[PDB]
Amino acid sequence: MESLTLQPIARVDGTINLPGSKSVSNRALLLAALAHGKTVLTNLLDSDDVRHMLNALTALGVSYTLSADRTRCEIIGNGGPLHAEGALELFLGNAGTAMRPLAAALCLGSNDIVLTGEPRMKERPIGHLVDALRLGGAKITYLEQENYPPLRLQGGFTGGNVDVDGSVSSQFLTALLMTAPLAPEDTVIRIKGDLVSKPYIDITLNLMKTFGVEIENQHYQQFVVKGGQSYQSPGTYLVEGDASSASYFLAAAAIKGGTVKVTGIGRNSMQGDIRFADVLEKMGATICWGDDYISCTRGELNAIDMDMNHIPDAAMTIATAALFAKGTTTLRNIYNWRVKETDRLFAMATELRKVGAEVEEGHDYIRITPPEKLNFAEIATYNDHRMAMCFSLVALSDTPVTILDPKCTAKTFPDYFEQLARISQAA
Ligand SMILES: O=C(O)C1=C[C@@H](O)[C@@H](O)[C@H](O)C1
Repeated sequence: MESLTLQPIARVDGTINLPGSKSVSNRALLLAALAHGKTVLTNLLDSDDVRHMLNALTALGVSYTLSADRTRCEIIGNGGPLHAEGALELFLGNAGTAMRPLAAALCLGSNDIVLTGEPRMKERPIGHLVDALRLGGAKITYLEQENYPPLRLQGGFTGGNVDVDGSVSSQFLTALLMTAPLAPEDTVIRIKGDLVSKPYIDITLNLMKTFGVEIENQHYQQFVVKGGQSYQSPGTYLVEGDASSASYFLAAAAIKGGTVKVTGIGRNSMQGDIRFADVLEKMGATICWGDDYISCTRGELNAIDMDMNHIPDAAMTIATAALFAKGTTTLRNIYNWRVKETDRLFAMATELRKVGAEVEEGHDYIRITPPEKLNFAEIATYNDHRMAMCFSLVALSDTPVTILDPKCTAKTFPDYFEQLARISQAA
Protein backbone atom coordinates (compact mmCIF):
# COMPACT_ATOMS: atom_id res chain seq x y z
CA MET A 1 0.00 0.00 0.00
CA GLU A 2 1.64 3.17 -1.28
CA SER A 3 0.98 6.46 0.45
CA LEU A 4 1.81 10.13 0.25
CA THR A 5 1.93 12.49 3.20
CA LEU A 6 1.12 16.14 2.53
CA GLN A 7 2.68 18.66 4.86
CA PRO A 8 0.70 21.77 5.88
CA ILE A 9 0.32 24.35 3.12
CA ALA A 10 0.48 27.92 4.41
CA ARG A 11 -0.97 29.63 1.35
CA VAL A 12 -1.85 28.83 -2.25
CA ASP A 13 -1.35 31.18 -5.14
CA GLY A 14 -0.55 30.76 -8.79
CA THR A 15 -1.72 29.56 -12.18
CA ILE A 16 -2.52 26.01 -13.32
CA ASN A 17 -2.84 25.09 -17.00
CA LEU A 18 -5.49 22.39 -16.76
CA PRO A 19 -5.18 18.87 -18.10
CA GLY A 20 -7.82 18.06 -20.73
CA SER A 21 -11.41 17.21 -19.87
CA LYS A 22 -12.04 13.46 -19.43
CA SER A 23 -15.71 13.82 -20.43
CA VAL A 24 -14.85 15.69 -23.61
CA SER A 25 -11.79 13.56 -24.42
CA ASN A 26 -13.56 10.21 -24.45
CA ARG A 27 -16.58 11.53 -26.35
CA ALA A 28 -14.31 13.18 -28.94
CA LEU A 29 -12.25 10.01 -29.40
CA LEU A 30 -15.27 7.80 -30.02
CA LEU A 31 -16.86 10.28 -32.41
CA ALA A 32 -13.54 10.80 -34.25
CA ALA A 33 -13.25 7.02 -34.62
CA LEU A 34 -16.78 6.77 -36.03
CA ALA A 35 -16.36 9.81 -38.28
CA HIS A 36 -15.19 10.21 -41.83
CA GLY A 37 -11.82 11.89 -42.20
CA LYS A 38 -8.84 12.63 -39.98
CA THR A 39 -9.47 14.41 -36.68
CA VAL A 40 -6.63 16.12 -34.87
CA LEU A 41 -7.43 16.51 -31.18
CA THR A 42 -5.31 18.84 -29.08
CA ASN A 43 -5.21 19.21 -25.29
CA LEU A 44 -6.47 15.60 -25.05
CA LEU A 45 -6.28 14.20 -21.51
CA ASP A 46 -3.69 11.51 -20.81
CA SER A 47 -5.17 9.50 -17.90
CA ASP A 48 -6.34 5.95 -17.23
CA ASP A 49 -9.85 6.50 -18.52
CA VAL A 50 -8.64 7.93 -21.83
CA ARG A 51 -5.98 5.23 -22.20
CA HIS A 52 -8.68 2.54 -21.84
CA MET A 53 -10.65 4.22 -24.65
CA LEU A 54 -7.55 4.49 -26.86
CA ASN A 55 -6.74 0.82 -26.22
CA ALA A 56 -10.29 -0.19 -27.13
CA LEU A 57 -10.09 1.79 -30.38
CA THR A 58 -6.74 0.11 -31.18
CA ALA A 59 -8.29 -3.33 -30.50
CA LEU A 60 -11.21 -2.46 -32.79
CA GLY A 61 -8.74 -1.62 -35.58
CA VAL A 62 -8.83 2.18 -35.46
CA SER A 63 -5.57 3.87 -36.52
CA TYR A 64 -4.19 6.87 -34.65
CA THR A 65 -1.00 8.52 -33.53
CA LEU A 66 -0.16 10.34 -30.32
CA SER A 67 2.31 13.09 -29.58
CA ALA A 68 5.06 12.56 -27.01
CA ASP A 69 2.95 13.88 -24.14
CA ARG A 70 -0.15 12.09 -25.44
CA THR A 71 -2.20 15.30 -25.57
CA ARG A 72 -2.25 15.57 -29.39
CA CYS A 73 -3.98 12.73 -31.25
CA GLU A 74 -4.49 12.29 -34.98
CA ILE A 75 -7.30 9.79 -35.50
CA ILE A 76 -8.06 8.12 -38.84
CA GLY A 77 -11.84 7.95 -38.85
CA ASN A 78 -13.46 4.62 -39.67
CA GLY A 79 -16.23 6.31 -41.65
CA GLY A 80 -18.93 4.34 -39.86
CA PRO A 81 -19.71 1.89 -37.01
CA LEU A 82 -16.78 0.02 -35.49
CA HIS A 83 -16.58 -3.76 -35.77
CA ALA A 84 -15.04 -6.87 -34.28
CA GLU A 85 -16.03 -10.54 -33.92
CA GLY A 86 -14.97 -13.60 -31.91
CA ALA A 87 -16.26 -12.19 -28.62
CA LEU A 88 -13.21 -9.88 -28.59
CA GLU A 89 -12.84 -8.64 -25.02
CA LEU A 90 -12.35 -4.92 -24.43
CA PHE A 91 -11.10 -4.20 -20.91
CA LEU A 92 -12.35 -0.76 -19.90
CA GLY A 93 -10.89 -0.35 -16.40
CA ASN A 94 -13.35 1.68 -14.34
CA ALA A 95 -14.10 4.13 -17.16
CA GLY A 96 -17.79 4.88 -17.34
CA THR A 97 -17.22 7.18 -20.30
CA ALA A 98 -15.78 4.26 -22.26
CA MET A 99 -18.11 1.50 -20.95
CA ARG A 100 -21.47 3.19 -21.41
CA PRO A 101 -20.76 4.85 -24.80
CA LEU A 102 -19.15 1.75 -26.29
CA ALA A 103 -21.94 -0.49 -24.92
CA ALA A 104 -24.33 1.44 -27.11
CA ALA A 105 -22.12 2.22 -30.10
CA LEU A 106 -21.02 -1.34 -30.64
CA CYS A 107 -24.67 -2.46 -30.93
CA LEU A 108 -24.67 -1.00 -34.48
CA GLY A 109 -24.74 -3.62 -37.21
CA SER A 110 -23.36 -7.06 -36.47
CA ASN A 111 -20.70 -7.64 -33.85
CA ASP A 112 -19.58 -10.12 -31.20
CA ILE A 113 -17.72 -8.16 -28.54
CA VAL A 114 -17.43 -8.41 -24.77
CA LEU A 115 -17.05 -5.34 -22.58
CA THR A 116 -15.60 -5.78 -19.10
CA GLY A 117 -13.47 -3.93 -16.57
CA GLU A 118 -12.17 -3.82 -13.00
CA PRO A 119 -14.16 -5.39 -10.17
CA ARG A 120 -15.93 -2.16 -9.26
CA MET A 121 -17.06 -1.67 -12.85
CA LYS A 122 -18.94 -4.97 -12.56
CA GLU A 123 -20.89 -3.33 -9.69
CA ARG A 124 -21.79 -0.10 -11.54
CA PRO A 125 -25.27 -0.23 -13.12
CA ILE A 126 -25.86 -0.49 -16.85
CA GLY A 127 -29.28 -2.15 -16.90
CA HIS A 128 -31.23 0.91 -17.96
CA LEU A 129 -28.97 1.36 -20.99
CA VAL A 130 -29.22 -2.33 -21.95
CA ASP A 131 -33.02 -2.16 -21.63
CA ALA A 132 -33.12 0.82 -24.04
CA LEU A 133 -30.71 -0.74 -26.54
CA ARG A 134 -32.77 -3.95 -26.58
CA LEU A 135 -35.96 -1.97 -27.31
CA GLY A 136 -34.09 -0.69 -30.37
CA GLY A 137 -33.20 -4.23 -31.47
CA ALA A 138 -29.85 -4.89 -29.86
CA LYS A 139 -28.87 -8.37 -28.67
CA ILE A 140 -27.05 -8.08 -25.34
CA THR A 141 -26.13 -10.73 -22.81
CA TYR A 142 -25.14 -10.26 -19.16
CA LEU A 143 -22.20 -12.61 -18.55
CA GLU A 144 -22.27 -12.25 -14.76
CA GLN A 145 -24.73 -10.29 -12.67
CA GLU A 146 -27.92 -9.15 -14.34
CA ASN A 147 -27.94 -5.35 -14.94
CA TYR A 148 -24.14 -4.96 -14.76
CA PRO A 149 -21.06 -5.47 -16.95
CA PRO A 150 -19.56 -7.63 -18.31
CA LEU A 151 -21.71 -7.58 -21.44
CA ARG A 152 -21.58 -9.63 -24.62
CA LEU A 153 -22.74 -7.43 -27.52
CA GLN A 154 -24.02 -9.11 -30.67
CA GLY A 155 -25.44 -6.13 -32.47
CA GLY A 156 -28.81 -5.43 -33.95
CA PHE A 157 -29.66 -1.87 -32.85
CA THR A 158 -31.69 -0.47 -35.75
CA GLY A 159 -33.50 2.42 -34.06
CA GLY A 160 -37.21 2.95 -33.44
CA ASN A 161 -39.11 3.87 -30.28
CA VAL A 162 -36.80 3.51 -27.30
CA ASP A 163 -37.56 4.33 -23.69
CA VAL A 164 -34.73 5.00 -21.27
CA ASP A 165 -34.66 5.63 -17.54
CA GLY A 166 -32.66 8.78 -16.77
CA SER A 167 -33.02 8.65 -12.98
CA VAL A 168 -29.82 6.73 -12.11
CA SER A 169 -27.33 8.04 -14.67
CA SER A 170 -27.11 10.58 -17.50
CA GLN A 171 -24.56 8.33 -19.22
CA PHE A 172 -27.19 5.94 -20.52
CA LEU A 173 -28.89 8.72 -22.47
CA THR A 174 -25.48 10.06 -23.58
CA ALA A 175 -24.62 6.67 -25.00
CA LEU A 176 -27.91 6.37 -26.87
CA LEU A 177 -27.62 9.86 -28.30
CA MET A 178 -24.18 9.27 -29.79
CA THR A 179 -25.23 5.93 -31.26
CA ALA A 180 -28.70 6.58 -32.68
CA PRO A 181 -27.73 8.91 -35.59
CA LEU A 182 -25.82 6.02 -37.18
CA ALA A 183 -28.69 3.53 -36.91
CA PRO A 184 -30.58 2.87 -40.17
CA GLU A 185 -34.01 3.80 -38.82
CA ASP A 186 -35.08 7.03 -37.11
CA THR A 187 -35.11 6.84 -33.31
CA VAL A 188 -37.35 8.51 -30.73
CA ILE A 189 -35.77 8.36 -27.26
CA ARG A 190 -38.34 8.89 -24.52
CA ILE A 191 -37.11 9.61 -20.96
CA LYS A 192 -39.25 7.63 -18.48
CA GLY A 193 -39.24 10.20 -15.72
CA ASP A 194 -36.53 12.40 -14.28
CA LEU A 195 -33.11 12.99 -15.78
CA VAL A 196 -30.15 13.41 -13.43
CA SER A 197 -27.06 15.56 -14.08
CA LYS A 198 -28.41 17.19 -17.29
CA PRO A 199 -25.26 19.22 -18.05
CA TYR A 200 -23.54 16.04 -19.29
CA ILE A 201 -26.24 15.65 -21.91
CA ASP A 202 -25.41 19.17 -23.06
CA ILE A 203 -21.74 18.15 -23.35
CA THR A 204 -22.78 15.17 -25.51
CA LEU A 205 -24.95 17.26 -27.84
CA ASN A 206 -22.21 19.89 -28.21
CA LEU A 207 -19.71 17.21 -29.25
CA MET A 208 -22.18 15.57 -31.65
CA LYS A 209 -22.78 18.94 -33.31
CA THR A 210 -19.04 19.52 -33.66
CA PHE A 211 -18.91 16.18 -35.50
CA GLY A 212 -21.75 17.20 -37.80
CA VAL A 213 -24.88 15.82 -36.17
CA GLU A 214 -27.86 17.47 -34.53
CA ILE A 215 -31.05 16.03 -33.08
CA GLU A 216 -34.36 17.35 -31.77
CA ASN A 217 -34.33 17.85 -28.01
CA GLN A 218 -37.86 18.21 -26.64
CA HIS A 219 -37.30 19.76 -23.18
CA TYR A 220 -35.05 16.82 -22.17
CA GLN A 221 -38.14 14.61 -22.13
CA GLN A 222 -37.80 13.22 -25.63
CA PHE A 223 -35.10 13.25 -28.28
CA VAL A 224 -35.97 12.76 -31.94
CA VAL A 225 -33.07 11.41 -33.96
CA LYS A 226 -32.95 10.97 -37.71
CA GLY A 227 -31.15 7.79 -38.71
CA GLY A 228 -28.77 7.17 -41.59
CA GLN A 229 -26.41 9.99 -40.60
CA SER A 230 -22.62 10.13 -40.59
CA TYR A 231 -20.17 11.86 -38.27
CA GLN A 232 -17.65 14.10 -40.01
CA SER A 233 -14.19 15.13 -38.84
CA PRO A 234 -14.16 18.74 -37.59
CA GLY A 235 -10.53 18.94 -38.69
CA THR A 236 -8.65 20.25 -35.68
CA TYR A 237 -10.44 20.30 -32.37
CA LEU A 238 -9.33 21.75 -29.03
CA VAL A 239 -10.40 19.76 -25.96
CA GLU A 240 -11.43 22.04 -23.05
CA GLY A 241 -9.39 21.88 -19.84
CA ASP A 242 -11.11 19.74 -17.16
CA ALA A 243 -13.51 21.74 -14.99
CA SER A 244 -13.83 18.92 -12.43
CA SER A 245 -10.03 18.79 -12.08
CA ALA A 246 -10.12 22.57 -11.69
CA SER A 247 -12.34 22.37 -8.61
CA TYR A 248 -9.55 21.36 -6.26
CA PHE A 249 -7.38 24.35 -7.14
CA LEU A 250 -10.20 26.92 -7.07
CA ALA A 251 -11.36 25.50 -3.69
CA ALA A 252 -7.77 25.61 -2.44
CA ALA A 253 -7.76 29.37 -3.01
CA ALA A 254 -11.15 29.82 -1.38
CA ILE A 255 -9.69 28.11 1.69
CA LYS A 256 -6.08 29.32 1.76
CA GLY A 257 -5.39 31.89 -0.96
CA GLY A 258 -4.16 33.99 -2.42
CA THR A 259 -5.52 33.83 -5.94
CA VAL A 260 -5.43 30.67 -8.03
CA LYS A 261 -6.12 30.92 -11.75
CA VAL A 262 -6.90 27.86 -13.89
CA THR A 263 -6.55 28.12 -17.64
CA GLY A 264 -8.20 26.07 -20.38
CA ILE A 265 -11.78 26.73 -19.25
CA GLY A 266 -13.74 29.93 -19.03
CA ARG A 267 -17.18 31.47 -19.10
CA ASN A 268 -18.08 29.86 -22.44
CA SER A 269 -17.16 26.30 -21.40
CA MET A 270 -19.62 23.49 -22.13
CA GLN A 271 -18.86 21.65 -18.87
CA GLY A 272 -21.40 21.88 -16.09
CA ASP A 273 -18.69 21.79 -13.45
CA ILE A 274 -17.67 25.35 -14.14
CA ARG A 275 -20.75 26.07 -11.99
CA PHE A 276 -18.65 24.85 -9.06
CA ALA A 277 -17.16 28.37 -9.05
CA ASP A 278 -20.67 29.73 -8.33
CA VAL A 279 -20.81 27.58 -5.20
CA LEU A 280 -17.49 28.95 -3.99
CA GLU A 281 -18.85 32.45 -4.60
CA LYS A 282 -21.98 31.62 -2.56
CA MET A 283 -19.66 30.49 0.24
CA GLY A 284 -17.84 33.82 0.28
CA ALA A 285 -14.96 33.50 -2.18
CA THR A 286 -14.28 35.94 -5.03
CA ILE A 287 -14.41 34.60 -8.60
CA CYS A 288 -13.04 36.16 -11.79
CA TRP A 289 -14.04 34.92 -15.23
CA GLY A 290 -12.13 35.12 -18.46
CA ASP A 291 -12.54 33.67 -21.89
CA ASP A 292 -9.90 31.04 -21.13
CA TYR A 293 -9.55 31.19 -17.38
CA ILE A 294 -11.43 31.13 -14.09
CA SER A 295 -9.76 32.39 -10.92
CA CYS A 296 -10.67 32.27 -7.26
CA THR A 297 -9.44 34.61 -4.55
CA ARG A 298 -9.80 34.04 -0.82
CA GLY A 299 -12.64 35.94 0.82
CA GLU A 300 -14.44 34.09 3.57
CA LEU A 301 -15.98 30.65 3.77
CA ASN A 302 -19.49 30.04 5.05
CA ALA A 303 -21.44 26.79 5.08
CA ILE A 304 -24.10 26.24 2.41
CA ASP A 305 -27.15 23.98 1.94
CA MET A 306 -27.70 23.16 -1.72
CA ASP A 307 -28.93 20.60 -4.23
CA MET A 308 -25.76 19.41 -6.03
CA ASN A 309 -27.22 17.02 -8.63
CA HIS A 310 -26.04 19.33 -11.46
CA ILE A 311 -22.36 19.06 -10.44
CA PRO A 312 -21.99 15.65 -8.73
CA ASP A 313 -18.26 15.26 -9.31
CA ALA A 314 -17.07 18.76 -8.40
CA ALA A 315 -19.57 18.68 -5.50
CA MET A 316 -17.31 16.28 -3.59
CA THR A 317 -14.74 19.09 -3.40
CA ILE A 318 -17.25 21.15 -1.42
CA ALA A 319 -17.49 18.28 1.11
CA THR A 320 -13.84 18.66 2.16
CA ALA A 321 -13.87 22.45 1.70
CA ALA A 322 -16.73 22.38 4.24
CA LEU A 323 -14.14 21.40 6.87
CA PHE A 324 -12.96 25.01 6.65
CA ALA A 325 -16.29 26.77 6.51
CA LYS A 326 -18.29 28.44 9.24
CA GLY A 327 -21.37 26.41 10.06
CA THR A 328 -22.85 23.11 8.91
CA THR A 329 -22.83 22.33 5.19
CA THR A 330 -25.45 20.12 3.59
CA LEU A 331 -25.14 18.74 0.06
CA ARG A 332 -28.39 17.30 -1.25
CA ASN A 333 -29.82 15.25 -4.08
CA ILE A 334 -26.66 13.27 -4.63
CA TYR A 335 -27.86 9.71 -4.45
CA ASN A 336 -25.89 9.08 -7.67
CA TRP A 337 -22.70 9.39 -5.63
CA ARG A 338 -23.41 5.81 -4.52
CA VAL A 339 -23.02 4.28 -7.98
CA LYS A 340 -19.79 5.87 -9.14
CA GLU A 341 -16.06 5.02 -8.71
CA THR A 342 -17.03 3.95 -5.19
CA ASP A 343 -20.09 4.66 -3.05
CA ARG A 344 -19.02 8.26 -2.49
CA LEU A 345 -21.61 9.08 0.18
CA PHE A 346 -20.32 6.23 2.34
CA ALA A 347 -16.66 6.92 1.57
CA MET A 348 -16.82 10.68 2.02
CA ALA A 349 -18.70 10.41 5.31
CA THR A 350 -16.32 7.76 6.64
CA GLU A 351 -13.14 9.67 5.82
CA LEU A 352 -14.45 13.09 6.91
CA ARG A 353 -15.10 11.69 10.39
CA LYS A 354 -11.51 10.51 10.57
CA VAL A 355 -10.24 14.11 10.48
CA GLY A 356 -12.71 15.22 13.14
CA ALA A 357 -15.96 16.22 11.45
CA GLU A 358 -19.40 15.20 12.74
CA VAL A 359 -21.17 13.82 9.67
CA GLU A 360 -24.64 12.63 8.92
CA GLU A 361 -24.61 10.27 5.95
CA GLY A 362 -28.12 10.69 4.56
CA HIS A 363 -29.51 8.28 2.04
CA ASP A 364 -29.03 10.89 -0.69
CA TYR A 365 -27.35 13.80 1.10
CA ILE A 366 -24.47 14.50 3.45
CA ARG A 367 -24.44 16.97 6.38
CA ILE A 368 -21.03 18.12 7.62
CA THR A 369 -20.23 19.95 10.83
CA PRO A 370 -16.56 20.89 11.01
CA PRO A 371 -14.45 20.33 14.10
CA GLU A 372 -12.87 23.31 15.90
CA LYS A 373 -9.57 21.92 14.65
CA LEU A 374 -8.72 19.08 12.27
CA ASN A 375 -6.68 16.06 13.38
CA PHE A 376 -4.29 13.86 11.45
CA ALA A 377 -5.66 10.88 9.56
CA GLU A 378 -4.56 8.28 7.07
CA ILE A 379 -7.21 8.59 4.37
CA ALA A 380 -8.53 5.51 2.54
CA THR A 381 -9.19 6.33 -1.10
CA TYR A 382 -11.42 3.50 -2.38
CA ASN A 383 -9.64 3.32 -5.77
CA ASP A 384 -11.26 6.69 -6.36
CA HIS A 385 -9.19 9.54 -7.79
CA ARG A 386 -11.57 12.12 -6.33
CA MET A 387 -11.27 10.83 -2.77
CA ALA A 388 -7.49 11.41 -3.02
CA MET A 389 -7.88 14.85 -4.53
CA CYS A 390 -10.62 16.02 -2.20
CA PHE A 391 -8.72 14.99 0.90
CA SER A 392 -5.55 16.63 -0.27
CA LEU A 393 -7.30 19.86 0.83
CA VAL A 394 -7.01 18.76 4.47
CA ALA A 395 -3.37 19.92 4.28
CA LEU A 396 -4.55 23.58 3.94
CA SER A 397 -4.70 23.50 7.72
CA ASP A 398 -2.26 23.07 10.58
CA THR A 399 -2.17 19.31 10.21
CA PRO A 400 -0.51 17.06 7.65
CA VAL A 401 -2.64 14.30 6.06
CA THR A 402 -1.59 10.93 4.64
CA ILE A 403 -3.35 9.82 1.46
CA LEU A 404 -3.38 6.09 0.70
CA ASP A 405 -2.81 4.94 -2.91
CA PRO A 406 -2.13 8.47 -4.26
CA LYS A 407 -1.64 7.12 -7.76
CA CYS A 408 -5.38 6.47 -7.99
CA THR A 409 -5.56 10.13 -9.13
CA ALA A 410 -4.31 8.88 -12.52
CA LYS A 411 -7.86 7.92 -13.46
CA THR A 412 -8.31 11.56 -14.56
CA PHE A 413 -5.28 13.51 -13.31
CA PRO A 414 -1.90 11.74 -13.14
CA ASP A 415 -0.02 14.92 -12.25
CA TYR A 416 -2.41 16.10 -9.56
CA PHE A 417 0.00 16.28 -6.66
CA GLU A 418 2.71 18.05 -8.67
CA GLN A 419 0.15 20.63 -9.73
CA LEU A 420 -1.14 21.15 -6.18
CA ALA A 421 2.48 21.61 -5.09
CA ARG A 422 3.03 24.19 -7.85
CA ILE A 423 0.55 26.55 -6.18
CA SER A 424 1.53 25.54 -2.62
CA GLN A 425 3.54 28.31 -0.89
CA ALA A 426 5.26 28.32 2.47
CA ALA A 427 5.01 32.08 2.90
O1 LIG B 1 -20.95 11.70 -19.04
C1 LIG B 1 -19.94 11.98 -18.35
O2 LIG B 1 -18.90 12.43 -18.83
C2 LIG B 1 -20.06 11.80 -16.84
C3 LIG B 1 -21.33 11.93 -16.25
C4 LIG B 1 -21.53 11.77 -14.76
O3 LIG B 1 -22.08 10.50 -14.49
C5 LIG B 1 -20.20 11.98 -13.98
O4 LIG B 1 -20.43 11.68 -12.61
C6 LIG B 1 -19.10 11.11 -14.59
O5 LIG B 1 -17.89 11.26 -13.84
C7 LIG B 1 -18.89 11.56 -16.04
